[PDB]
Amino acid sequence: SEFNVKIYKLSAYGIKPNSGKNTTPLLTSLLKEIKSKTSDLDKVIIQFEKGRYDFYPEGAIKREYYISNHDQDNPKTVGIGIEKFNNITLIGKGTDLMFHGRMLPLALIESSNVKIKDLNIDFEKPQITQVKIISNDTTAGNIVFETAPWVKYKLKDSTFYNTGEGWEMQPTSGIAFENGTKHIIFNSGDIGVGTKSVSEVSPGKIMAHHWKNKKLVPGTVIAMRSWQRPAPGIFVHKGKNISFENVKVHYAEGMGLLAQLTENIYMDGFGVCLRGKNDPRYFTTQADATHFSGCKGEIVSKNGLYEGMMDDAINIHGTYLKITKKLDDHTVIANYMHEQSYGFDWGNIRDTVQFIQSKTMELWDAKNTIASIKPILRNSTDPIKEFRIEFTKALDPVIDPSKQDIGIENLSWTPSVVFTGNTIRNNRARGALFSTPKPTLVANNLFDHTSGCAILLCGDSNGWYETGSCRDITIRDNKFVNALTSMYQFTSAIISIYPEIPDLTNQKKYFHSGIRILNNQFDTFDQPILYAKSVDGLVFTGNKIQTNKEYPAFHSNKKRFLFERVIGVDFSDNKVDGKPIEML
Repeated sequence: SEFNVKIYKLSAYGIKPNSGKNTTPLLTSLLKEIKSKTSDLDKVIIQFEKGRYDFYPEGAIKREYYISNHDQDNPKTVGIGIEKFNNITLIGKGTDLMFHGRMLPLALIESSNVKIKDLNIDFEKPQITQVKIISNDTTAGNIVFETAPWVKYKLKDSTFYNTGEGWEMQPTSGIAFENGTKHIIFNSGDIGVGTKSVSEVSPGKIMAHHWKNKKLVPGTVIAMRSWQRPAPGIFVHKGKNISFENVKVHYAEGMGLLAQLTENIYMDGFGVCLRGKNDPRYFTTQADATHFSGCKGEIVSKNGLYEGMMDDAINIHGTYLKITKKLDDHTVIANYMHEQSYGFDWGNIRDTVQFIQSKTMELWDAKNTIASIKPILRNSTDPIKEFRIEFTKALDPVIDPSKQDIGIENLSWTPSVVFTGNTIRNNRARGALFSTPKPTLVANNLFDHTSGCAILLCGDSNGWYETGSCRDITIRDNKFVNALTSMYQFTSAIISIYPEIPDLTNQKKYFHSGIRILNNQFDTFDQPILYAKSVDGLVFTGNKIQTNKEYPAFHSNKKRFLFERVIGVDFSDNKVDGKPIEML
């Protein structure tokens, strides 16, 4: 008021570091009061000190949230709820926010001009279980594994459970890592784990009686997990002008940062990573580091570190609805198709939409405009699965769900992207997924031993229902070091342009266009550099390919360049081991 900013040092308001008390009910009561006073014009700062603050489920808010690309288990146990609260900055000074149990650490809901700064999010007991191979008898298939120090397990009926505060989970798969390098072991990917038929040798030494894998040599560290992903580390819904400066998420039961329906996002020094060379842990998030579902405006993600995640560093995409019924020339019923992306809005009046022929992944050039959109809900308390959309223009009768499978992309909720000077390494699946028609720069990044392919441009309106016909994308001045040591969906080359197209031989229209790959360095042991399916306009120029033998060549695709349904190729000034490689 008489202050430009009101700054609350948290310690002046009964919230101290290293107290080991439950900070949840306190920060919750305090933010509720600061909000009930501060006007929308009013600028607020919440300030944490050097040290550790522990949050537990007790006294947390219970919100029903629908979160793109996550399990829809409700309610969510929310540690810090920033809801309908503007011009607010949470800052720390090497601050460690430590969570317990199954929680959503930080939720930013329907808030504008929120900045989060110099703060670190972690759980004490990750649902991921770290173990070390002690002995592997390849003949008998007996493996003895050592639980890491922080791990509290429980055997019942010869079954290995990992535990924390109010939770107990049996791991079903894992990722294996090289000792030391923390790389993912060559040709491993997702592997089965011996959590069935087990018995305790000695405390934290577990004998797996039926586990056969010649690759899990003594010393191998294994991140045992399930497929569960009920809550991200930071969830952002319907934000405008959101900032993250020097914020690290070290683990969460879900994605590091999941932002949806949010209009501008600025990230300098974001990390989903380990605490350095001394971190005993090999693993970070249970899913994607950073994920942006149906965002718009400008996304800047720069100078970040992403390591050891159970998925990609960044995935930027929309959701295709599937048309289930045409009511008239102007009105359709359209549906959310996937179990992990439903329950949140899809569009607003005046949004630009285009339609897609799901089976051949072909766009109709005829765009439209949403005139009306209302979710269809049989009971008050039902999640959004189904909309009734009205368009301003009338639909060509070729757009009838009873003739073929038809999808809708919202071209209005598409962000532009700057993804520069980041480091991605030692992570499961791909490095980076980009699915946006809007201009996209991917520059001066380091892809250091990603398990799968460095970059994936992929759309699909049949299985995952994730939009992404790309139209404008420069991948320049990057460094790709020994990518693709392991196979995962779509991992055909270091850079894979792989849309999911059920019927490619009958496709007439190219799905992706305007892709530029210039002045990159590829350090590789294998052959595949670029795979490209359904592209019109593909520039590959001034790139440098440097061979090494750090691992054996193995990929089924033995071609540096593999094109399927690709026109518009421009290919000059490229080299392999300093020798020119020309098309002509």
